[PDB]
Amino acid sequence: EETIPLQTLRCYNDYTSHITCRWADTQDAQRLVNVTLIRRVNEDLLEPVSCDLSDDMPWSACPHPRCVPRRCVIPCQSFVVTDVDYFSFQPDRPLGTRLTVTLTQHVQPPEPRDLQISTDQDHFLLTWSVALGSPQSHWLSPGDLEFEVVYKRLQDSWEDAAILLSNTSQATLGPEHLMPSSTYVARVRTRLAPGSRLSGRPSKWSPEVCWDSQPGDEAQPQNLECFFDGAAVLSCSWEVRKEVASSVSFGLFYKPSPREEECSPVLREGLGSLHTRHHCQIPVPDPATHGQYIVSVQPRRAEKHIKSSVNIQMAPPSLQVTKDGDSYSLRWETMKMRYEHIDHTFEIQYRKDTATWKDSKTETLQNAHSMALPALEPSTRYWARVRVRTSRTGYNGIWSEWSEARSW
Amino acid sequence: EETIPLQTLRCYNDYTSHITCRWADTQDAQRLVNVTLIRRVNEDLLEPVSCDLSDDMPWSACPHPRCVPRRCVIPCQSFVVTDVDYFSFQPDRPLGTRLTVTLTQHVQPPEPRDLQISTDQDHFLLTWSVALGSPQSHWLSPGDLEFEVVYKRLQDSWEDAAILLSNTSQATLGPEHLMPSSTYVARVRTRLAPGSRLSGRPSKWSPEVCWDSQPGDEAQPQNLECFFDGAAVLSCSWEVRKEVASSVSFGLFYKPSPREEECSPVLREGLGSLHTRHHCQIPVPDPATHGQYIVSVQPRRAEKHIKSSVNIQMAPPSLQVTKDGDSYSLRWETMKMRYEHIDHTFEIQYRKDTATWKDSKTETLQNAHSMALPALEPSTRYWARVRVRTSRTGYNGIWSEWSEARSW
Ligand SMILES: *C1O[C@H](CO)[C@@H](O[C@@H]2O[C@H](CO)[C@@H](O[C@@H]3O[C@H](CO)[C@@H](O)[C@H](O)[C@@H]3O)[C@H](O)[C@H]2NC(C)=O)[C@H](O)[C@H]1NC(C)=O
Ligand SMILES: *C1O[C@H](CO)[C@@H](O[C@@H]2O[C@H](CO)[C@@H](O[C@@H]3O[C@H](CO)[C@@H](O)[C@H](O)[C@@H]3O)[C@H](O)[C@H]2NC(C)=O)[C@H](O)[C@H]1NC(C)=O
Ligand SMILES: *C1O[C@H](CO[C@@H]2O[C@@H](C)[C@@H](O)[C@@H](O)[C@@H]2O)[C@@H](O[C@@H]2O[C@H](CO)[C@@H](O)[C@H](O)[C@H]2NC(C)=O)[C@H](O)[C@H]1NC(C)=O
Ligand SMILES: *C1O[C@H](CO[C@@H]2O[C@@H](C)[C@@H](O)[C@@H](O)[C@@H]2O)[C@@H](O[C@@H]2O[C@H](CO)[C@@H](O)[C@H](O)[C@H]2NC(C)=O)[C@H](O)[C@H]1NC(C)=O
Repeated sequence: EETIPLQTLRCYNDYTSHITCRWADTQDAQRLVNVTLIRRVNEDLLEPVSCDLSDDMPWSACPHPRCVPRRCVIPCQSFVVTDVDYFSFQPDRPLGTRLTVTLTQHVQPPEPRDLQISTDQDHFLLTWSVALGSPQSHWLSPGDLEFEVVYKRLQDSWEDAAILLSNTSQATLGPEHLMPSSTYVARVRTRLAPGSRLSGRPSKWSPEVCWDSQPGDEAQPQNLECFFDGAAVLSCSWEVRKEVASSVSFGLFYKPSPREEECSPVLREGLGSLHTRHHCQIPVPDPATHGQYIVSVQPRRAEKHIKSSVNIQMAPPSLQVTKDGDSYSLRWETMKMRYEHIDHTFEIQYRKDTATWKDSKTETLQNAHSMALPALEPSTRYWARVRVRTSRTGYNGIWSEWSEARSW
Repeated sequence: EETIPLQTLRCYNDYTSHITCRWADTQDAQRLVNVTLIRRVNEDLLEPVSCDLSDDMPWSACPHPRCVPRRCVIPCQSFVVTDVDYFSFQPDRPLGTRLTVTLTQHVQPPEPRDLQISTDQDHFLLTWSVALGSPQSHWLSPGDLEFEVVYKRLQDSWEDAAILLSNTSQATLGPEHLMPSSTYVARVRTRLAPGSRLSGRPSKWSPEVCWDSQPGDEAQPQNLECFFDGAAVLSCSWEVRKEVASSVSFGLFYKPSPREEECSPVLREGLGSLHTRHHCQIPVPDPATHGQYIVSVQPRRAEKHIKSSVNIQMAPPSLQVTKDGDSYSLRWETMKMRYEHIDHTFEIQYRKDTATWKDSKTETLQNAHSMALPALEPSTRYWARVRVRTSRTGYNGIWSEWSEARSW
């Protein structure tokens, strides 16, 4: 029985005139409350029990960290078969609190249920019911309640609390509330209408209902909330699809009509995965002179500069092998660039129909058109691969594709 | 450059008439937006680039999980030293959002700071400041702001939102707000007073400040919130110290004056360790007839029933050994219970000054007053231990304490 002294309390007696009780108390509770053991004589005869400190706890164990075991001895209660006496623990001082709850001034309406939303062309009718009672209990009538519905998206926190109310168990959520492609969530609480019984906290929020809003254009930026700070900065809370942002880079432009178009910083802050909001701090030195700033969010002119003379890649040359006296040479099909004087480095590769290109000889030289070699008894061995590169101060490019293995 | 296609885009050409570009797109973004590569001719000549799908990505790598590599070929742009052409990516459809912002109607006041609480006899002065600007910026004057302070205890959630307001940067929190021994927490937000500039969301809550409230009586029950449900039940939200509850068991009593005192269920719900709240559902069939219920929370009648004949423990008997002819016997000092006929079982124990009680012989018998034994050459050996128990239908008790070792 929870209470420690009760929990650990065993009273052993002998059919003579000696009944000992052993219980304990927690040393912590001691500095707040102290209790005295009490025996039930017959009824209003709550005769107290004398108890002296003890160190040992044999009859029962104490589940506390620091207990104050006690041993109590009580006199002849004249033992006889079927004799039961009750023990209680009386606190040193009267404890408790009271509260006169005048029903009317402490009413908490029941929570709504059967929350459902039926859409009707970019409009959502949120319906619900409330179990008032059974026999027409005139105490509380539906005309005594008020409803507070809160709604948001399956992303943001309820702290933004976009509330709405109704005197009927129905609300009309539309385009002027929800935004075009977001999945919303809403719940309802039952309040006490001004015409009422009296005060009382409103019910607890009902289960929330989820639904997708009006069809819209995804892959578009949303929530262009811009809030003017004091009198020097204007912060805007951007919002774009975490997939569009990986193909379309957007920027925040602003023009105070009656033009500048970017901010020094555009910090990205990841939202609920599916979305990534951005921020920018637009400076505003003349708030009085220019109190109109039409901000916009469109594709930022993001371009990659490619320098021709640095991103070169020549075409693979031809080879056609020549064999006079002792086969060795290799022809270089230089793609005659119109009288353009540029140095070229080549990479020729050896081989054999019995080996892979990973074990070839790569003689790399400049402005050459052939090389030397000492073959063997094979005359159907592969060994024709040539790469060209810009080995001039026309600084750089990339290895050209390979030529073709002229099986000789 | 962030955008994947831009990030992974290399365009290699040959000083002839063949420039190939290779970029990729993320398969995910594809079902939302599609982009087309574009080359910058000179200015407004944004000539598009044709691109066909590819499977290989050599020139650059794609940091995505599933990419859509593409290979694009573009014609003679007549290559010559110092020739740079820019590439961009154009989305299939115009994307963007606009917002005409009028500073006055979109003002978000700065957040308060230097939040501190000075106590003054069961009163706490909450002070704070607000950085408006530097040179007297008449746009926003302190007489344009309003303050909303919220407070609670270091336990409950802010949803209960016990709000308070002020037209000055100061609030007087007192006994009629806070409760007598709880550690509170409060924060402030800056709103726009009705006399204002215009609409705008208030600032973001400032850092919270924590402080302990007025001194009081701990080890007492608090928050006796009782709320009437519809018209049949009345729930009360109890609250007691998680230390007192282990020595003092409380109950919820109720009497509709102008008596019943307990509920069938008193469910315990652990709070912030230091406290343990309870609940009870008081039934109320006549709300109109009895709209007055004075509830109370005081020490409950928790008693442990101890049945004498079941919690027996006899007294340790004497032994005084007898040695005639051949030492063996042992005397039983039966504490003559006044002509009470009850059966007793005893436990005698052997020993020696050279051994411990864990290796003794325990002959257990009924209504005996001695036993037999064959000693040895020792005459100073310990062996006197006797327990008594109730071996009758006076059902139970506990082994009595031991007797005394009559060293014979
Ligand atoms: C239940 O009874 C116990 C005593 O059996 C109470 O504890 C006792 O509390 C007093 C005052 O709080 C302690 O005495 C003080 O001791 C200091 C020196 O340590 C001295 O400066 C003071 O003048 C005074 O003598 C007393 O020692 C302490 N006893 C024990 C055993 O700790 C306990 O407070 C009672 N419970 C309640 C709720 O009152
Ligand atoms: C960018 O272009 C690609 C195509 O190259 C677009 O994906 C294509 O989308 C259509 C319709 O969403 C897919 O066709 C449909 O296929 C199903 C069978 O799978 C059939 O029932 C339909 O009648 C229709 O033919 C098409 O297969 C798909 N192509 C690929 C390669 O997946 C993509 O949507 C475009 N991006 C945007 C934002 O529009
Ligand atoms: C129940 O609600 C309707 C409609 O809504 C609310 O009315 C105000 C309380 C306002 O603050 C908004 O929340 C809603 O518009 C109430 O009907 C309106 O009553 C006013 C006159 O007081 C009238 O000018 C409007 O045209 C009415 N609107 C409609 C749609 O008929 C109605 O009075 C509420 N019931 C009670 C008992 O207050
Ligand atoms: C600034 O606050 C003081 C005191 O508080 C608020 O007044 C109301 C707005 C009310 O809803 C409560 O929040 C506070 O009491 C305002 O002074 C009170 O003004 C009324 C008359 O309008 C007067 O009867 C009270 O006695 C005044 N209280 C005190 C303590 O002097 C004060 O007007 C507020 N300033 C502005 C510009 O509104």
